[PDB]
Amino acid sequence: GSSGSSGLKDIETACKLLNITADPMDWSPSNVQKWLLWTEHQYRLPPMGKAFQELAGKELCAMSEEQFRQRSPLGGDVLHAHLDIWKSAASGPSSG
Repeated sequence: GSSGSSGLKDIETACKLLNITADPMDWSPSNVQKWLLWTEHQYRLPPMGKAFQELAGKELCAMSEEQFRQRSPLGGDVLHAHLDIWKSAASGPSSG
């Protein structure tokens, strides 16, 4: 039903206090900001919300590591990284 294959089990836990969707490509309207300030505080990253303020769930996932670094040098890789886990789980458990 709701739960699928191991891995995202930890993702949902991050969407509970954020009230967002496990799927990063669905982050809207400005859910991205939530997924940002979340890990941003767990990795001590700078304020990206302003750089991604225009970016959305789809975009973020549609972007590339380098891209995430083009807006956030101190982080970048961090975003595209902590995100992979989401997008990966959102892209179906086996096929998607």
